[PDB]
Formats: sequence, C-alpha cells, structure tokens
Amino acid sequence: RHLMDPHIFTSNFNNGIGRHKTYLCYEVERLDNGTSVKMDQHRGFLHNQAKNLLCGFYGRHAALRFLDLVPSLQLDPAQIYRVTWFISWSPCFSWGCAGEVRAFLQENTHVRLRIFAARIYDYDPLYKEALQMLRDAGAQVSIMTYDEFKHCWDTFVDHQGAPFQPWDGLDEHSQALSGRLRAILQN
DNA sequence: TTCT
Ligand SMILES: [Ca+2]
Ligand SMILES: [Cl-]
Ligand SMILES: [Zn+2]
Repeated sequence: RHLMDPHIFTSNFNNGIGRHKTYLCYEVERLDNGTSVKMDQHRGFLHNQAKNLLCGFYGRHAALRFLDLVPSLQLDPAQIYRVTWFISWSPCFSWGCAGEVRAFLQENTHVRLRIFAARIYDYDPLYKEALQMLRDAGAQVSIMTYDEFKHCWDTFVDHQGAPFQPWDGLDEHSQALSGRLRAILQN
C-alpha cells in the first residue's frame, strides 16, 4: 500500500527505454485446495540499491533485495505460494543474482517464482544463461505484455483514478522481446 | 538513454 509514482513507473517500465536503475513490483498468492488466494498484504515494490563506490555503498540488484525481504513475509513453509515479479530489467548472471535466486528456490521450496521482465538486460554478456538457469530452476520467465503493464499500473502505481495509457510501441517491443526470449528458452 |  506504498504506491509508486506515475512518472517513476512510466519512465522505468517503458519497454523501449532503458534506465540505469531497476524497479521490481511483487505479489504473492497462496495455492489452496486447487484455487489461488491473493495475499493483498504481501504486495509491494522496490528498486536496486545503487552503486556508489565513493560513499562505500557497494550496490545490490533488485532481485536480491526481494530475497532480502522474504522473511518479513512470514510465509508458511508447509504451504505453497506463487510469487510474481514485474521487473524492469531481466535478472543478471555475471554478478551472481540468477544463481542466488536459484539457490533461494532450491532451499525455499514453498515458493514458486514467476518473472515478467519489461526489457532484456543484455548488457550482461551472459544474460542468456541467467534466463535458462531460472527456467531450469522451475521459475516461469516471461516478457511483460500490455496486460502486465496495465496490471502493474492499476495495482502498484499512485494513479489517482487515471486509467493506464500505453506508450507508443508497447506491443511491438513486447512482441520482439517475447520472440528473443522464446528463442533463448528453446535452447 | 542497459541494476551508471
Ligand atoms: Ca497478469
Ligand atoms: Cl539481477
Ligand atoms: Zn544481478
């Protein structure tokens, strides 16, 4: 119920405009006797801790800051939950995050993970290996489409009554990215 | 204007 600023959302989740930051919206649902129950109190968003060598802050990618906060969610380890991420950059490999998320999932088997990425972080030369590894660890790895952008707008942004207005090129970029990811996950 |  801490809501994201409209301009922060549109300037970070635009799937044609890269930024030097990462934002991550998350939601948790519990699977019970077949159907799924939304746990609206476990909803939130965060961004990465920025690098700042000067001030001796080393910097922490958004995905690991989500892992940081899981204990506070107080999940029942006998139950099974689906955690959904809407992340403005896909997770990296070379800084260790994909592997850390895999280790978290192996240990925390009560969490299943669904990732929708706005953009592919191919700045990481080994970004393909992060995506395949997350898939191999049991996560759903997907590209955000209109439905997820609107859902994040409706759910996480302080819109004040304004309906989601898709930017130019939202569908074209989502489709192109969905094509690249599918090819990556075919292998 | 790619977790600067
Ligand atoms: Ca959805
Ligand atoms: Cl990452
Ligand atoms: Zn990372």
